[PDB]
Amino acid sequence: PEAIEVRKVPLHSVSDASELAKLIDDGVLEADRVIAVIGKTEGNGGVNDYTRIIADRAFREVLSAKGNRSPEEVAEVPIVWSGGTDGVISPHATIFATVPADKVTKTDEPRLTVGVAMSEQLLPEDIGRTAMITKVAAAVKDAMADAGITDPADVHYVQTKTPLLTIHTIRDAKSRGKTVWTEQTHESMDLSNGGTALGIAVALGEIDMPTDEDVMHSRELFSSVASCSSGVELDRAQIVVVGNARGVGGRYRIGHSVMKDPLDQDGIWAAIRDAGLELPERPHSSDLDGQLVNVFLKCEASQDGTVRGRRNAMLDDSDVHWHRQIKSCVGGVTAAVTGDPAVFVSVSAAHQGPEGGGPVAAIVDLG
Amino acid sequence: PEAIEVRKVPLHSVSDASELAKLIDDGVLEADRVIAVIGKTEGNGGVNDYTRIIADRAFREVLSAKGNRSPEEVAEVPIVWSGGTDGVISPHATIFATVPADKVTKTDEPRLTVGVAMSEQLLPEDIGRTAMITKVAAAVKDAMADAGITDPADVHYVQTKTPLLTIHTIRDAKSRGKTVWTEQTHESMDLSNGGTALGIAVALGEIDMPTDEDVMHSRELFSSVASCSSGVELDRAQIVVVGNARGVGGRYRIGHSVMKDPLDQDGIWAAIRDAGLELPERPHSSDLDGQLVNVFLKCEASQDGTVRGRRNAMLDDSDVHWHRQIKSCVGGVTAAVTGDPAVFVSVSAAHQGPEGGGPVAAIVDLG
Amino acid sequence: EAIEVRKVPLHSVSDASELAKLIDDGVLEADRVIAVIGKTEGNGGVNDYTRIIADRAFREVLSAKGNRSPEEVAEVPIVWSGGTDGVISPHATIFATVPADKVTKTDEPRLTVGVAMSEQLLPEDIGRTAMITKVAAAVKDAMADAGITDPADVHYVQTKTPLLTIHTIRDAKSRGKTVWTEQTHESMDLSNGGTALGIAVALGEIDMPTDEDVMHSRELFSSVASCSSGVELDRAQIVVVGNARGVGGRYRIGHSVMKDPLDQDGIWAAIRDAGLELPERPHSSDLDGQLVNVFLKCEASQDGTVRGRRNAMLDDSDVHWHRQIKSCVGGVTAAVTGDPAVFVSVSAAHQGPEGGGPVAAIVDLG
Amino acid sequence: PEAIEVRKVPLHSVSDASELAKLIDDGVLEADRVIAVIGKTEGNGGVNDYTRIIADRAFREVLSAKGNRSPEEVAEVPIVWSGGTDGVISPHATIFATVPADKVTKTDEPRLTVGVAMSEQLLPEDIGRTAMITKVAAAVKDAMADAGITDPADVHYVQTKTPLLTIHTIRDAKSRGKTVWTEQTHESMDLSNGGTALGIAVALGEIDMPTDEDVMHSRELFSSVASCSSGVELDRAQIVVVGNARGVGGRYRIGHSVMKDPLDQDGIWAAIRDAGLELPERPHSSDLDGQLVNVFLKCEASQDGTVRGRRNAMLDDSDVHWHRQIKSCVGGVTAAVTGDPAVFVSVSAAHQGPEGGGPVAAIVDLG
Ligand SMILES: NC(=O)CN(CC(=O)O)CC(=O)O
Ligand SMILES: NC(=O)CN(CC(=O)O)CC(=O)O
Ligand SMILES: [Cl-]
Ligand SMILES: [Cl-]
Ligand SMILES: [Cl-]
Ligand SMILES: [Cl-]
Ligand code: NA
Ligand code: NA
Ligand code: NA
Ligand code: NA
Repeated sequence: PEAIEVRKVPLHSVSDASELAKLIDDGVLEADRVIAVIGKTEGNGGVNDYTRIIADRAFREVLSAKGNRSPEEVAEVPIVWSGGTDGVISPHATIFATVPADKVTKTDEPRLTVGVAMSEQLLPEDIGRTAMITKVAAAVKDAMADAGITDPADVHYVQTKTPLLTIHTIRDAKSRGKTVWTEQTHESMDLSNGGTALGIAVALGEIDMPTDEDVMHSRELFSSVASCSSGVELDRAQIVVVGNARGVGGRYRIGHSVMKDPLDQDGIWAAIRDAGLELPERPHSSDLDGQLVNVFLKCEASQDGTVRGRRNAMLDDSDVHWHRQIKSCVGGVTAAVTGDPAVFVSVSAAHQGPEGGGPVAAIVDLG
Repeated sequence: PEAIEVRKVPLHSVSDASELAKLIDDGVLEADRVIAVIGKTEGNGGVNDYTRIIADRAFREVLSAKGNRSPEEVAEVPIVWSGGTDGVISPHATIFATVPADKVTKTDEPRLTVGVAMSEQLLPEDIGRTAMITKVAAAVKDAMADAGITDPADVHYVQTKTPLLTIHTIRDAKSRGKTVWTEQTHESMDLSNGGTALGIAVALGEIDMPTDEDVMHSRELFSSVASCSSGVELDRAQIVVVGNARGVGGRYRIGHSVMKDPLDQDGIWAAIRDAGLELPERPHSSDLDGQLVNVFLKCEASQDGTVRGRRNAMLDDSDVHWHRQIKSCVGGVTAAVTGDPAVFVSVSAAHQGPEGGGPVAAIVDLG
Repeated sequence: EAIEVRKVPLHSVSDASELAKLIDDGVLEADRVIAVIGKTEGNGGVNDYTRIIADRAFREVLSAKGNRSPEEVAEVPIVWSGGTDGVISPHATIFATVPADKVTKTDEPRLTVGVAMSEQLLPEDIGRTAMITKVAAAVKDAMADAGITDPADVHYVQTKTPLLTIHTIRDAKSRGKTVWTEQTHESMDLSNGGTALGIAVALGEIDMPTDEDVMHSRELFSSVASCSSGVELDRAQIVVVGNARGVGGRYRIGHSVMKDPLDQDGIWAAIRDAGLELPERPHSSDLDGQLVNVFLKCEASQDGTVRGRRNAMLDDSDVHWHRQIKSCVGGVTAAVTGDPAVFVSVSAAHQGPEGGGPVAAIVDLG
Repeated sequence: PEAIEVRKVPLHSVSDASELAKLIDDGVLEADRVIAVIGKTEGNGGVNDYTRIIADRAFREVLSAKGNRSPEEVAEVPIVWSGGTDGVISPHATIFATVPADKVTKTDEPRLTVGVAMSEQLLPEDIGRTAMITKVAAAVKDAMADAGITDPADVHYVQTKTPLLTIHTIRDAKSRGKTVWTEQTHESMDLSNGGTALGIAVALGEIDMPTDEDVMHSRELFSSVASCSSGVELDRAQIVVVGNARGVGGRYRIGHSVMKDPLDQDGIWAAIRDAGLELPERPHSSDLDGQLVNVFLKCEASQDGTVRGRRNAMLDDSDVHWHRQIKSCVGGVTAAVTGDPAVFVSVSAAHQGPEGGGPVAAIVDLG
């Protein structure tokens, strides 16, 4: 594994990658050393969200223009866009790049490492079933090794992008005598993320191998580091593993915890603590002093329709889906911790953290 | 002035007032002494929000059934319903009732006092112009006297409910050859709140009497205690003035501060401090120990489209209006402070606190 | 019993004044009102509370102006289909019985109405055989109440059944029961679908289906079922409408099918079957006041196309296809009738063929 | 004037231009002879609709790839994307290309002619004011001359694409000490179309030059052929003038009429008649027999909130804006006439036909 440089840049428009271009010009990182991008785009966050492909193309063109890598090489860089920036959430991209050896001093302290992998092809009949779980788990171990990590406890954040079900793939499944878990395009999104999350939890040894009946139903089964996204651009699981390794060097370190509910700011502080920042007992955003790069977390409205004993009407709201409602709410909860509205807040959290909450990972600048 | 009993009760459904009925049966307060209700309803929060009148009638029926007051006496109790409970916000009602002097300890420490008034009828052509401002100012001054307050500095929170513009009233406006400030019903909600806020600010002597040119344009002109809501429940300004008075007694006290932006949790803590709660200097929701009755605050998306230097896309979002996005966001920010999703968070804050923020008032149980 | 049918506008969410005016003008008697079917201007989904507001305004007129007790009025089936996207005008169709001394009873087929309330439908019943069997029994009850023995004489069955809410899902699980789904919005389609199969069983259009058929076997459907769901009553509100000879009256009902959202000919066919003699290519101006209302279902097809052209309704996370296709068919329908007050209802599982729905028409013949 | 070839092709996805590529390969038309595109995209149709630029880029790249025209020449081809395909409306593009004289039959019958222009740059302070009106009028006169039309009566359809107001452009306006007609981005859509429509009406001599106070208020002033759309694709007015000329030849002819209200199917049939299709009285979609290329029309919710005496609640609906409601409704009304869900139905028709309705143009294949 290599030492990693991590930069979070704003998007000034749906098609803006100029801040990545500026980092390259200022020599903060090298175009060809960019190995992964994880960001938030200002689309609706649902099925018909096309701000993800716009941002995807704007960034790959900067990488192709400013580096010696060929456009075919750039296309292999995993870029994950979580649509939907309700409320104060600021569209942004977190850039992961390798550092040249002559810029790193390797320490025995744990420092940030990144691994990437692509699973075997996921067919429409795999989605949400043990076939998806097993294929994802193998890819997660692959990306884990690529990061130079052997201990699952050193994995703090796993970001994925998996296929959805469409009319075309559903027809494809049935034209070979296969079945699909569901035919609702919106619901397959939660299904794809859920099955992928269980895969992550298996590879990392957080749970025992579950059954087909567990997916979307056994919500006590979950991963504490899984952040799963789905879409249509790819028929494979794209895996990005972010963790720590000793003896690699670098300035950044990752840690994680869990949010037990949408208001659990202490869970976020716990992730920042676990990432290696020493903070006061009751910390405030002003205590961070520039040292928080970003946080990455999931959230969801709980099955019981309550938070801390108080009823809300999210699950009954046919006007604005609870996906967008809870995203905005936790966006404010999270940005109030970090002091920076540029936060990675993502919805659809089946088997991703405890029911009604989600995992939270934090990357900090330690030097 | 009279001692006030303040209770915050949940709404278990759109038409539920059972928790108010139970307070009356348990002798916590008397039906005939309820002088104002301020609550959050689970409607959409815009023009076609009819959960406001459903809750309005369900509560007025408990007051009429369980008290000796006539139904037209009850109809003059100002009941303000702020629709829209996006995110975790829990539908609830804050009930204000008078206590007989024989039951409160008349410390000369400042304790809660409440004043009520109804403006003249506000016609659709009045909305957003000097006619609305002058009518509201008169009602605010009357409600201030009704609270037994002479010094405007003792007013911490002015909650209003004013008519907005609908097709019907716009049609009514034109049926007399009269004009309306705007015919976009959704934006007339911001207009009605703004004109009412300026009314409050003049009555309290925070600003000089403004002109028609200033409404919605001179955003440096604002009140520091105005919380203005608009709706379809009544064609007059329902005024509730809440402040403190010495020598009145009671167990509750109000204070206020300002939120500089949607993430300004410290502004909320400042209001709770100003209300008279001793708190640690890095406070947490667990420090409140049941002593926070509720907080009442306004919020809005800033005109420059940024929070703390970070761009957001609220003002360009044609899918989910920024009213609902920022409400959900600030609901989470606020509920994380109080630890109680039952918070009064209201949107559209023209001339209500500084641009991009709003006032925040807090009522605490001191004993 | 001869039936009087009146369609009245709602001037606001809580307005029942036009029903009060019909009673005052002697057009019909409060206690003879036996069913109401209407459109309310709510969102048409789960959190639509304009249905109970209109429910309250109308029931208060009925018992205020009649000798019926508020407990009897509560037994009058009132069906509110929320969502009036586009030009659709909020309205109520009132069905009342006529006193014998005002009726000229003819052997020509004339309108008859039957009503029933099913057994209690619990959240675990929704979408399963328990819902199907309880609805079927109530439909047969309402059918007998209409004085109809032949199912072919039934042209229109309008229902209102509970959907699933967070409250009812909680109650189901607080008794150790399961629910077909926990997505409240999609439980609307489930409740309509299970109720439609119930209607289809009672009328002998299909054999009794299985739990696995609900929402999946879309070749199974009723040709007269119009099923709506909401949060107004925890039972199936049944209204059976058909024709009977020798009863008298001046209204007659007929029906046909809309094969897709644009099938205006299907609507004209229903008006024809109701007994209006119309030109080959009819226009709204040909109706000459004789169309009381039409009642129809619509839905977005699973294959995402209408007449070979793809649309993006099923992928739209911003505005649900329920509201999109309702507005679209509202325009298609109002263009036929010339009257934006049309009963257009969305979510048509097992209600007509896939991608379409039934359409019933009531006409004034004299 | 050149003879025109008109083809309507479906969009199989947001970024699909393959059907245009197929027309070029099959020799139906020449890449470099494509002079205008008018289409419907499956975005939300409001401010944050980015399916317009996605389709814009996909089409210009086919034009640049398959022709000898330079990319900056292609950029001057007016391509108008009307977002929002609510209901059955099918995403599609109508392609207008010139035909070499040697491929058409010279007839003295009126046949289709097309003219194009780009206006002077329109800044955010221009939108909705006399500056926009005068700039658009000049461009329309240029596009009319480019079509070889001298008599305004020969113009049947003027399609435009103009900038609307966003936070960015509003911030740009204020960063130079300028004002904007409004700061409600969603409302500026109606403003941009309205000001452009008055421009068209001036150039065509349908009205006298209006004042700033007339825009959005004097709805008796309107053009009978203007179809104005706004978005974020270009900061200038893209003008397409479509009419008929004698002695030019070609297969296609255009005509127009007016829709008085959303249900006025006869208005649509009248346009098809005027375009030169001999159809039966009481026509049906089955009478068209493949000869209707497309229809292009405007629609809007009337100011008085009624259609044919019946109240609707479109204008009070804060959940789904009346733009999307009436678009879906008229989409069904229109597609039922044509039998083809691929129809150009456009919303927001200020000064475009009479209030509550809009113009409707039809292009037919006559041979
Ligand atoms: N990719 C997903 O599963 C859910 N995504 C959907 C999207 O990005 O449009 C929303 C999110 O990540 O918060
Ligand atoms: N008319 C407009 O300005 C916007 N358009 C949609 C768009 O292109 O943004 C609405 C329509 O054409 O129906
Ligand atoms: Cl190296
Ligand atoms: Cl350590
Ligand atoms: Cl009798
Ligand atoms: Cl051909
Ligand atoms: Na979770
Ligand atoms: Na403010
Ligand atoms: Na159907
Ligand atoms: Na118009």
